[PDB]
Amino acid sequence: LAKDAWEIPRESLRLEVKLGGCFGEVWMGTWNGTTRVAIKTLKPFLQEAQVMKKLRHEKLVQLYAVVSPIYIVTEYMSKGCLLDFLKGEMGKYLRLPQLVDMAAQIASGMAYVERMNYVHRDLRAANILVGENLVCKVADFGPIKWTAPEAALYGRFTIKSDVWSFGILLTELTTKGRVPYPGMVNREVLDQVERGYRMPCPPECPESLHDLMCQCWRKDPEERPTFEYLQAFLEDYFTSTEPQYQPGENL
Ligand SMILES: */C=C\C(=O)Nc1ccc2ncnc(Nc3ccccc3)c2c1
Repeated sequence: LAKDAWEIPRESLRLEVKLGGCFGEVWMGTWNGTTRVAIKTLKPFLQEAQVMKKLRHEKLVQLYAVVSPIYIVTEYMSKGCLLDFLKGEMGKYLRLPQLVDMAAQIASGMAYVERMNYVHRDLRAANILVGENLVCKVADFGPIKWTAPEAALYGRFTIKSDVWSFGILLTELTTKGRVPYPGMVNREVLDQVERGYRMPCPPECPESLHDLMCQCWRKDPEERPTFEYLQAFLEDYFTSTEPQYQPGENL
């Protein structure tokens, strides 16, 4: 087999609560008595896994250990997935300031991914974890509504198709987690997007933010901005772009 230094014995990990699981499971845990961990199990050819292993940033959930059945052990994110957090109870309270911040953190995790010349491929709220203090981190590196046309169609996945998903995740954030392209089914979305349709400005969301969404959704992957542009524009949002923002009923 020839394991690397990420490998531990199955006996080192103590599984406790179940937390969520179609293709496997997700548990809270304790690692050799001292350390709280999450544990992602798989249903019974890796690396692939060389991606979780080589990436290390503050806004990406940190791998701790892997096993061989196959287990993936990681830092524990206490608030679960962003999709659930947003449509749960602490969703009627989120306003644009908190939401753009959560958006700024994911852009930064993804800016790292970009400097490293990697691609995520399934960026969306279901794959962002939330911890204490509204910290967000990108997870689950390894459906078409989040996917850029050129990649749903021609397998052409790139950092720039990730940008596109980012823009879809922006509609998730600003709708408190609604499925995008509401009332449309996968085929209508593919057919309508190919023809130039784009989700309109979400209720109460500023135009300049919807405009960021539209940049993210350009037909030519190249004219989509970087995650580094995204990260910077989002962090500075309330001084440089909406200095006169005021809270409304929902945002
Ligand atoms: C959006 C669904 C989902 O994934 N929910 C979820 C709830 C609570 C969790 N706690 C801890 N970890 C995870 N997920 C996870 C995914 C990959 C690696 C580590 C943890 C979740 C997920």
